[PDB]
Amino acid sequence: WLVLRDGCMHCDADGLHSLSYHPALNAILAVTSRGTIKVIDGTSGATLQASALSAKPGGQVKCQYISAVDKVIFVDDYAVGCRKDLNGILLLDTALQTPVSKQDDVVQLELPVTEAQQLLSACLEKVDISSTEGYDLFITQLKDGLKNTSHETAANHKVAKWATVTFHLPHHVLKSIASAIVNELKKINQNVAALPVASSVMDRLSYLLPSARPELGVGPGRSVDRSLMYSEANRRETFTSWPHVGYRWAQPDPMAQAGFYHQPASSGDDRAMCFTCSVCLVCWEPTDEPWSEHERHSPNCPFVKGEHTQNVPLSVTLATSPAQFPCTDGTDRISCFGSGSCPHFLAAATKRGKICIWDVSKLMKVHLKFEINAYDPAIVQQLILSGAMEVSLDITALSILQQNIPFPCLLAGGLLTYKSPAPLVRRTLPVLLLYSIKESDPKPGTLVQCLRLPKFAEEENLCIDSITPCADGIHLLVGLRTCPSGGYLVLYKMNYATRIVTLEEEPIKIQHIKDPQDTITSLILLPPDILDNREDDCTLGHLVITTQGGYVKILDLSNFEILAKVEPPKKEGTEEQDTFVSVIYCSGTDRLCACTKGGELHFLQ
Repeated sequence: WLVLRDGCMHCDADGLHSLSYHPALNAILAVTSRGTIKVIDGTSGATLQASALSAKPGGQVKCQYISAVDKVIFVDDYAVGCRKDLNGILLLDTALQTPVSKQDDVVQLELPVTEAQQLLSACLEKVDISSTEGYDLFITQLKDGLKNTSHETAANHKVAKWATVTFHLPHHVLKSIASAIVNELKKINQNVAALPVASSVMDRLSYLLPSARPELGVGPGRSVDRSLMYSEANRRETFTSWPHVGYRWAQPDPMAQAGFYHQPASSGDDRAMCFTCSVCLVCWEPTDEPWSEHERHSPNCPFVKGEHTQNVPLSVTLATSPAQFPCTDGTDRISCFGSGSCPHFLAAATKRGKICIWDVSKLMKVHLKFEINAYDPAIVQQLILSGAMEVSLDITALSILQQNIPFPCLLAGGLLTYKSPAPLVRRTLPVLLLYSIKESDPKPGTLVQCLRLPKFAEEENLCIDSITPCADGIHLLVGLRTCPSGGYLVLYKMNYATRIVTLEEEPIKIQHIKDPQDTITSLILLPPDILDNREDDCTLGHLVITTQGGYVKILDLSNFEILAKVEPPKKEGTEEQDTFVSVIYCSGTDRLCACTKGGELHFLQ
């Protein structure tokens, strides 16, 4: 494993609080406190993107690279961005675009090259619609962007690919253009490739306004308007009591992906009815795969041939769910949160007071509205059983980690911020509070057994910046941070031997290093067959610590044994420390990233 020096180049010196990567379109998602994007080529130095797209600057662009399934969930200061488009592509330039409050807001459409060029074709090459309102302004914007790129087109077209036109046109022009295109494409019912584009634009126009959003027509014997169907969500929402789920290949998700709608009724239990020609079919069967059956009874469906005409797959169908604003003020601070490596559970901890979790498998619906009593005796009972005053609950983060009487409870801790004088002595103790996930058909949320942090861990009041389960999934790794050799750590075991889930009754070992000054700020855990050559030739992971002096220490977490030491390099031209600040595991590259505040890069072969 040779190591060589090649060179360095400034990449990012704007500061970093969280790290992420974008593996879909090979355009690195930059996490910045402002939202600006800067990309510089290293080998040739050619510019790939020259555009400062900022619809509403000042928002924290926080996205986390979930490498379990290689998906990134972008989160802004307002809502949660589940950008699941066709083939699961993501958006980079919309890092500062937020849901609108009025029609006066500035929106950055920033469509990719595909749909932007499709609009260009439908406006000049395919169809000529120059007589509509706002056509001149949009064409002028597109040609202005093209002319701006034309100077850099002599090198590459990626400038036009990413330095897109600032599509901040007023919503009235876009509304008029969308209405004209939809009318033209629906009066003759022509299924050209521009039909999905027109449908998507009209869907945005009719859904992004909560005031103009109609209701859902759910219920037998009730009619549904034909205008809202340009999204498949209406069809997918009717699969409430489908009784053929127990079929072999008629699983809920694949069958709903096909694009049918079923009214719950005793008649027509397995009756089939599609949309292409409204043919009355029968005999839904376990071996009757929905896509295969759709091709069998309707080969003219555009899904069969792959044409882009009224194509709304499951990802596009379920990626149009609306969002609601939790609070108008949000006076509660934002300190630390994360989603972990568990994409199945959506973890966007809104520490503003209200946290609602919607299951990905099921459809989004209104669930519950309530207010919390300020005199709950459960916490006081827990405190008293361990051994003037106003106690209130502030919901900060919900975390679900996994490998009745009592009710199933989970080690979900919250950041209690209450100050007491230190006759009383100020002490902080984590607590576990859970709501009623589902009735087990007593009082829901009864704690089974709580795991207490070690004495030294509570002594320094370390806060869990993030939670990351171990690779094997048996043991739990807890992240720690310190606000401005190992340190203070936690080590316990959970029992998974009995048929019913239980918990261990005795700690095994507690790691207490008498060196709190150099507490680990961040760390990663890797299987025993990645890092070391001996390990490669051969489950708790590998513990590598970083020192302020720049020395690199390689230790094996299995035995806490020091393996090798590497001296820090020397900065060129200046004596300032060339420290590595970025450390994150990217499944796209599988390398240990290292970006410096001074603007230098190094590669470890």
